[PDB]
Formats: sequence, structure tokens, C-alpha cells
Amino acid sequence: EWKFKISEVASDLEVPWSIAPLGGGRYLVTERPGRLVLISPSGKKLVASFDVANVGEAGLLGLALHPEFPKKSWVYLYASYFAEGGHIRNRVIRGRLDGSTFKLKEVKTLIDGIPGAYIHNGGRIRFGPDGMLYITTGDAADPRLAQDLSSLAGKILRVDEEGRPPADNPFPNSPIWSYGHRNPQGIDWHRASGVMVATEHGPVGHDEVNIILKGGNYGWPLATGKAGRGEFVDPVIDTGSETWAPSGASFVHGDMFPGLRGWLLIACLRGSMLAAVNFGDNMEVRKISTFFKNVFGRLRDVVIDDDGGILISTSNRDGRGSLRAGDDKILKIVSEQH
Ligand SMILES: OC[C@H]1O[C@H](O[C@H]2O[C@H](CO)[C@@H](O)[C@H](O)[C@H]2O)[C@H](O)[C@@H](O)[C@@H]1O
Ligand SMILES: OC[C@H]1O[C@H](O[C@H]2O[C@H](CO)[C@@H](O)[C@H](O)[C@H]2O)[C@H](O)[C@@H](O)[C@@H]1O
Ligand SMILES: [Ca+2]
Repeated sequence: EWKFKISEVASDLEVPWSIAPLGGGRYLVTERPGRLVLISPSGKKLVASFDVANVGEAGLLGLALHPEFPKKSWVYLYASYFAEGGHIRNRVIRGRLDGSTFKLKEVKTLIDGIPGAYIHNGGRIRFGPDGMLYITTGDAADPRLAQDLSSLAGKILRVDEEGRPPADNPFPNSPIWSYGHRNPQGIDWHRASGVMVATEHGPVGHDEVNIILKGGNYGWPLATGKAGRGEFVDPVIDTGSETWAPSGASFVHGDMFPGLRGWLLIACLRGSMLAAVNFGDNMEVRKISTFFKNVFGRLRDVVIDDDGGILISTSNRDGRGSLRAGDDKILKIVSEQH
């Protein structure tokens, strides 16, 4: 039996979408309505507010710190906005975080005009082992766009710290890394192999975990789940008629849980649970385990803390859940001897 203790790191957040551990019990968190907050043992501090398109699944979403933070004080955000005509689009912006008096300055847009909608905005951003920023985007309720290489919808993007496509991106002067995605909201890299993984919401069922290759076509909307065709890269997990609704995903690492090292943790929304996936040698799926089914409600992000603790966000205030007292929360999972 897995043995642990769970505390509440923060409470009454409104749809905490993304969590970036700062170290020493400090955390940066986006709330989907349009606020970047600093969580400390001391308390809760508003860093920045944004005028976002806070409608359906759109709003203030992904958050990533520069690999060189706080030395390079750059913070990246993914946010929905109302464009010309009232249409929802998505952008990646960047500011500099003031080391004292935590406030955000010199905010600029890096990437603009990603398609958006009430549904399927993607929105998870994270730096990989290569130092590049990766960005997930959904099909914006327009599935054909996922196969279309001139469209930024239904993709995983890869840009530098400035939002530029590297010369070795798979397509000509294009931020696209992979394509054929429906609504990916979870990415991480295996800490030992550097193999990249992504989660995705499927059509009702057929939620996916994919191993992401450079230039790979993940099939949507021509294929869903394990299709067995040469032209499309199949998922390593396909939930079939079952709905997990996976979002954030992190590989376990650090001191706290040595038995979980190299397992993939996945926060599930409608599934209301923490899935754990054990990968063998050559990234084969050894085991899948399921935790906290319906005890916290909807879960959105999973990140590892500086010490190796498991941080999880609840998402019962997103229009789709039933509230517990003090929702939404950031929970920390530590070892029983902690
Ligand atoms: O709306 C029906 C049309 O859909 C397809 O074309 C659209 O999709 C492509 C995007 O992947 C675009 O290249 C094209 O410009 C869009 O019109 C289909 O291929 C067409 O035959 C249909 O008329
Ligand atoms: O045969 C159906 C599968 O075809 C592809 O997978 C094969 O081709 C890859 C290299 O071209 C190999 O890495 C892989 O091991 C092969 O199985 C496709 O990627 C799969 O999704 C299809 O199921
Ligand atoms: Ca797929």
C-alpha cells in the first residue's frame, strides 16, 4: 500500500491552472480568471492581473519559469483573449518578475493569434531538457486544423526563450513540433531518458498518453486512440470507452518518494483522480494505478516540489465540479516520515 501524508498548501483559489514551485514553500500559480498569485507560508500575494477571455475553458492557463530563474527573471504565461470580431484566441506572453516586491514588469507578447474557443485551447507550457519552451494548443473546436500545418491549433509548439522557432524545428520557419492533437493539457520529460510525454483529451473516451517525437502526427481527427496505421503515431495509453479527462502530468523525481521514481503522475478532471503510470525500459507501460477517486473532486495540475513532494491543484470551481469547503486548493503529498 502507498503510504503518505497530505496537507493543504493553499485554498480558495479560483481554478488554479498551473503551479510553478519556487523553492522553500513559495509557489507561483495562475488562476484561470486572470491572476498570477504568489503563495508563501506567510500567505497569498497578487503578482499580476490580466484581462483574459474568461469564458468556458478559456482564460489564464499555462505558466513556466525560465530555466535560469531567478537569475533570468522571465516568467511565461499562456492566456486567452478576445480578438477582432469577438473571437477567442490564445497568446503566449512574457514578463520580468521583480525579485523584491514581487511584481511583473515589461510584459510582451511572444506568440499571437493561436485559434481558440469555449473549448479546446490547450494551454500547458513548459521548458524541456533542451532549454526550449513547449506549448500545447487544442483544435479550437475545429478538428481539421489539427492536421493543417499552416495552423497553430491542435499542435505542440517549440520555441526559444524569445518565441522564435529554432533552425532545427521540423517544419520551415514554423513553431510546430508535433501535430494531430485534439486538446493536449499535459507535457513532461522523463528525467533519465529525456523522452517527452503528453496527455490529451479524446472525444468523450479515448483519452491519451503519447510519446512525443519531433514532427510526429498524432492522428486527430483522422484517427483516435490506437489506430494501428503507418501514417499516425499511436498513443501508449488509450482509455477506450472510459473518460479520465487528463490535464497536467509530471514524472516523479527527487528524495520524497524513491519508489515512485520515473512514474508519470497525471491529474484528471472529470476522472477526479490521480493516475500513475509506470514505464519500463524502452518506455513500455508496466502498470497503471489510480488514486483519490472522487475524494477531492476535479484535479488539474501535478508538479514535483523542490523536496520531491507531489503538488496537485483542484478544479471544482471551473463550472463543471461540486465544491468542497475552501476549494480550490493546492495539495502537497509527502512521505509518512515527514
Ligand atoms: O469546409 C469544407 C472544406 O473543408 C476542407 O477544406 C478546409 O480545410 C483545409 C484546412 O485543413 C483548408 O486547406 C481549406 O482551405 C479549408 O477550406 C476540405 O478539404 C474542402 O474540400 C472542403 O470544401
Ligand atoms: O504498423 C502500425 C504502426 O505504424 C507506426 O509504427 C511503426 O513505425 C515506426 C517507425 O516508422 C516504429 O517506431 C514503430 O515501432 C513501428 O511500430 C506508427 O507509429 C504506429 O502508431 C502504428 O500503430
Ligand atoms: Ca491520437
